[PDB]
Amino acid sequence: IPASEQETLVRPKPLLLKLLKSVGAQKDTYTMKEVLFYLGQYIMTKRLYDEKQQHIVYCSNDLLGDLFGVPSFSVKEHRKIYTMIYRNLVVV
Ligand SMILES: Cc1cc(Cl)ccc1[C@H]1c2c(C(C)C)n[nH]c2C(=O)N1c1cccc(Cl)c1F
Repeated sequence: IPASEQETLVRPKPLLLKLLKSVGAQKDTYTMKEVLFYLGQYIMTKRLYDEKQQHIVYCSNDLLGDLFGVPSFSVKEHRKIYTMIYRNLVVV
């Protein structure tokens, strides 16, 4: 992943906007740096991820699972994560 990806400007679709508003101030347009931070905070605050979970995020009974279309995923597959995120936003 190039560092430049973090500067991408994005407009979240409603379901992503719903999640983002649960952990941070509502903007219409974000950087990817912002979207990633807020998703990370959503995950951690809801303890969907911990050390000794084998790098797995568990999100089956959750808004995140709806967004991502998976019951769980590895925090190690960065490319796959970006893909799951982009299906819920529009680039600016
Ligand atoms: C920010 C974030 C968001 C989401 Cl959805 C998942 C993981 C993270 C985050 C993360 C965590 C906790 C915050 C859940 N633990 N390990 C990692 C990791 O590598 N992360 C990460 C950072 C930059 C780009 C990508 Cl692609 C990442 F997947």
